[PDB]
Amino acid sequence: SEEVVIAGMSGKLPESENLQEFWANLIGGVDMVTDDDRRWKAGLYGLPKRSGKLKDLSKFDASFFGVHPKQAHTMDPQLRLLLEVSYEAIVDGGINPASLRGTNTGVWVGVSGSEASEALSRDPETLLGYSMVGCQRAMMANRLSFFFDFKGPSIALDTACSSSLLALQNAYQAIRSGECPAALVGGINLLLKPNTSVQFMKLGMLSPDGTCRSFDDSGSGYCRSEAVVAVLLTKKSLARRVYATILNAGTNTDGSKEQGVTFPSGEVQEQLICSLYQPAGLAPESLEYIEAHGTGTKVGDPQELNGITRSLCAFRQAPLLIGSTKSNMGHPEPASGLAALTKVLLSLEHGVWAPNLHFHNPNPEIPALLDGRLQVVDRPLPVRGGNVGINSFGFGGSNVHVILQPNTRQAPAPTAHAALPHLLHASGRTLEAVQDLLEQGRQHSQDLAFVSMLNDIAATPTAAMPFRGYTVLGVEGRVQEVQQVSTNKRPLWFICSGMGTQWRGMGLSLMRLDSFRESILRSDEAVKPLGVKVSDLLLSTDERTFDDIVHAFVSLTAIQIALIDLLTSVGLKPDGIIGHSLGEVACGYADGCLSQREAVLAAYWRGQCIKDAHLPPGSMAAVGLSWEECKQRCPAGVVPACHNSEDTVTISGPQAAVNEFVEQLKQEGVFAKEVRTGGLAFHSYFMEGIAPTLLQALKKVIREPRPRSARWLSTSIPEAQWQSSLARTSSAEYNVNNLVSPVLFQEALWHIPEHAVVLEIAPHALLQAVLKRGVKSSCTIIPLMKRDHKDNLEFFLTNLGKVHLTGINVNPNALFPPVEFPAPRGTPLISPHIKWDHSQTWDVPVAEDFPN
Ligand SMILES: *C(=O)CCCCCCC
Repeated sequence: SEEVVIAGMSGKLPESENLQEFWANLIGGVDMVTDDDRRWKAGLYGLPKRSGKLKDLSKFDASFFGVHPKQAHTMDPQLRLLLEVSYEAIVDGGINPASLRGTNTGVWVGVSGSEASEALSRDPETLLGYSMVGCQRAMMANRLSFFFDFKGPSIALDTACSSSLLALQNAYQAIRSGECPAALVGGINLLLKPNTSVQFMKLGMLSPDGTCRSFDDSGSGYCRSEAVVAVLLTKKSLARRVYATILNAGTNTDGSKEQGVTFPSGEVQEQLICSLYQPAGLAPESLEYIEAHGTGTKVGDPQELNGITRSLCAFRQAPLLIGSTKSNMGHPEPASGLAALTKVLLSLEHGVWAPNLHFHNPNPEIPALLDGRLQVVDRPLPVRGGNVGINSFGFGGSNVHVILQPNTRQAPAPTAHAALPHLLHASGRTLEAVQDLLEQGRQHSQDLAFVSMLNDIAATPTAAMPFRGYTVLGVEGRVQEVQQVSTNKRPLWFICSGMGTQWRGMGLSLMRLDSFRESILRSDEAVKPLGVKVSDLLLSTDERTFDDIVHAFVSLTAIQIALIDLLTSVGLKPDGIIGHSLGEVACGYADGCLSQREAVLAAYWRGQCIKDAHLPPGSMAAVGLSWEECKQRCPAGVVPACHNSEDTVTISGPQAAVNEFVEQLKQEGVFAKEVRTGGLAFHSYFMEGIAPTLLQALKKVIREPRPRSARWLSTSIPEAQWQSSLARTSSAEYNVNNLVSPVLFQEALWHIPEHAVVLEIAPHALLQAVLKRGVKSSCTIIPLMKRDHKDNLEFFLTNLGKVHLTGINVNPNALFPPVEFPAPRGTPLISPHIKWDHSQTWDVPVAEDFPN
């Protein structure tokens, strides 16, 4: 009573470096059996020249897997390959391995030989202990468990040829029962030692021509082959990708047989199949296809298919499609079950059955081939729908059978709201690793599930995946960056900018994201009573809307909250918050001191209370002087208002002594420009007369002032005084002090640590230059919006991209409506686009490392 699915798969098979190459060979009808000298001189000892072999055994990203080089040279290639294939298989499922660490996830590996362990133990004087650690069969599973921190069962099992499908049947049982949430299931087989082939030849088990002629009259033995295959199973609840569901699996053993231990009992094979179908409530009628063991043997093939005839065809009207992967690539012995499995799932994902090779004349000892009750797939056929069975048998008598219900979910009808641009992250071991995943994005941008899933696997520790990239999909250009990443952890700082960041139609672009639009609608709910709507102000044809002080104050705050609402939804929590002027209202909200209604109302009243009040005229100017040298050369009346950098400082004072300090300053050609303030001298004693009206209004808005965290640095209160009762809370008192006191901005930037990532939360990034000049060189500075820029959603995505690029983990899936998993059938494979760093080349045992 727990539904088990096949979530993810990867492999290397003969002439197939990954499952895309394997699929190309299958649907292409390319024989993957070869007669070159890769493993040993062809014909040696009178052996068949033909065998299925891997393109390469020498490559292993040793350092990603925490394997030191001395250890990698003395590790069974089986394991080196299975670590890579196992990683491949998990992420293929759209599952971040991190999510399975520390869980009771189990590992089961079919493996029948470590030829390598004999090779590397031959010379006592120069052998290495690490060779025990890298070749002992338990490790073919125990190493997987160790690397992935999987704490369920970790078991290497031998039932000869049925071993890997038995591993499937065990992982299945462990998940059906609740013992395990998930399970990695492996099959491995290599042909390093020729003496092993000689054994099989002399037993009469090998076709001289190296061909599994499955189901054919001339079947006279099998072709030995290599395989490395990994499959992730999960309970349905955890799945994103779902190739198929396991309706049922089981194993029996032939037991006693007159004919001998290695004669395959079709009667007992039949017993096994009969036990799994009607008794479990599954009709043979519901099978479209059976993957037979199909080794192409005088005895095996008739025993097997006559079994299939009596157990399944006997209770069917339609013919049963049958096939065997062994025709295509040979028998990879214990890996047979999982090789056969991948052929079945690739066929289903592509909507076409790959055909057998070598099916010329049917085996006349098999009635159901001659009367068409069993119909060999000898030519690509469309997948018409139905369950799938798979057989795997060992020479000792172990039988396994697995029923699959293929996943047939179609993707949903395209919507108008998804014509939005999307953002794709990727991490990687190499530049090519990232470029390839991002190229798969571009190619399949309309596939919501694929992109969603690629985003999930991008969140990775940076010591392991030192290259990151993003790209924006759904936009005219080629928005993409990729780079090396830091290692050291990178604190995230929010800077909420102040005034001068307003512009006509600001935030209209972002109103397509729902978290943003929903923040603006909440903000509108605060100021409905006070007779204004932020949505309508953003929507204003009218050029001078944000010339009204209340319109600007409520809207800049409203948007700063909406941006903080987006960042929060993609998982970004600030380590430090710094405000500038009006900024300190949003900072409050970021820091969780101000509710959203408090923050938005605070901004309205700060505005309304300045409108209503009669204040001594002053002016404000920006001047190319430092904090200090400005105080020196200042008239009386004129005060340094905003300490921005050591380059820029904003002054305030009376309209006369300012429009005289600009001119006396341009004699010396110095940066000096009076700013539009509607004739108010902010951050000075000219604002003192706002305190009575505003302190009352805010007292009624911020009823129960809440503590400010150590993460929010005041720019309104000097550091010396951060311990005061005023600075304790975002009080009505705090927000009045803000308007009449200087902005101690540079003073606070000093406190931003090394390697920090600094985001300017503002509808235009005014403070970029200032921030750069004010914070340490290490620190990365990132804007979120710019005025009159064609698409601001594209600019936001682009800049979220830049955050992911710093090694800070961002998951953009949350910006758009969630994908409904399981992912639709035919979502593209991820396993083939996981590139490694194969720069190094590792020892492989060779024929002469074994005796003669
Ligand atoms: C399948 O039953 C053939 C025998 C498996 C042993 C392979 C490795 C020694």
